[PDB]
Amino acid sequence: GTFTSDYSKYLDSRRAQDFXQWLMN
Repeated sequence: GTFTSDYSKYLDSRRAQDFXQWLMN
């Protein structure tokens, strides 16, 4: 299956959001 690979992409998405949020604040 692709669960772990897809979860890694989700972790990238969280990091992108955390970076976004930090830049704004």
